Amino acid sequence: VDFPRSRLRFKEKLGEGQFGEVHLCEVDSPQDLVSLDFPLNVGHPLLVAVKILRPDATKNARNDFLKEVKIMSRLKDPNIIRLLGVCVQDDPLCMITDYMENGDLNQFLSAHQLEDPGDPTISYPMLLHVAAQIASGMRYLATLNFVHRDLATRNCLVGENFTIKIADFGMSRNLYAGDYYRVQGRAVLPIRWMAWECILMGKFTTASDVWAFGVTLWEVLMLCRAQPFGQLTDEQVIENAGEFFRDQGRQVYLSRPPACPQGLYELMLRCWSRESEQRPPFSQLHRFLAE
Ligand SMILES: O=C(Cc1cccc(C#Cc2cccnc2)c1)Nc1cccc(C(F)(F)F)c1
Repeated sequence: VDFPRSRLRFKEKLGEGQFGEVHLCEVDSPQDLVSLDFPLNVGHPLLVAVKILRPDATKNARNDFLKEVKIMSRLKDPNIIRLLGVCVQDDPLCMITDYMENGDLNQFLSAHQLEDPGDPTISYPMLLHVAAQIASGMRYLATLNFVHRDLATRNCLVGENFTIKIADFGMSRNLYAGDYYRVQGRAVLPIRWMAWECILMGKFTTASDVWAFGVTLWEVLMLCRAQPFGQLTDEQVIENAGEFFRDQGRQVYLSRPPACPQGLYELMLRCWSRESEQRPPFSQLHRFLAE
């Protein structure tokens, strides 16, 4: 049974995508809608984000939208985006999720400086808290044997009090076009976040998600101040994968961020182990970061 679409009132656009755009909507007097799937605290109207399939969508776009509903219906964790409701029995097709009022994590961290017109700062423990939450969400996806394939701060959302949820906004956003390697007729690839075996073999696993987490953790500790391997070309990043394969000590790594102690950097390096099996599981990464 659908969420009652009439209870949504459009406020503004937040973003757009390959098979739907995301609108900020208001829900008046939401108390009668509360359920195991639809939580509420309560500025008395509830704000939600709604991804909507517009009227001129291609058949291919509609199919991808309906499959995204199915994929997201799997997701049941405090640090993963969740479907509060859907409207799919008639058009327009809608996915309803929590409004994450501080937007994507990359833009959020880019707007802060590490604790030494106001001046937004973030503390080192809070950075660790951000990182721990990402690891907790990934720990959950690992239990589902669900491979994310595009973990990065651009795909994470920030709510109140530095709460984090992992999401997936796809690979077509102009804002982050430089984070993907495009060859005509091939899958688009986030190569600067990809494990060497992914670059060479095009297959993604939980272990390559762990590598991408290492790069995401590096982003967080950089406060997103620069692109991974930013002074290298896409081609050099791809060649670096070859050097991991050959294992003659000529592969290169992301450097230690200014805000990152050597002990935490050693954890990053463990995420970038040549051998998939030597990379720490997310349960271990989460324990380290939280404790
Ligand atoms: O995350 C999405 C896309 C999507 C769908 C519906 C709503 C929103 C939003 C939003 C928003 C934006 C700003 C502020 N507040 C909220 C985003 N898909 C998806 C597909 C497969 C796997 C995953 C997973 F595993 F990463 F969680 C996620």
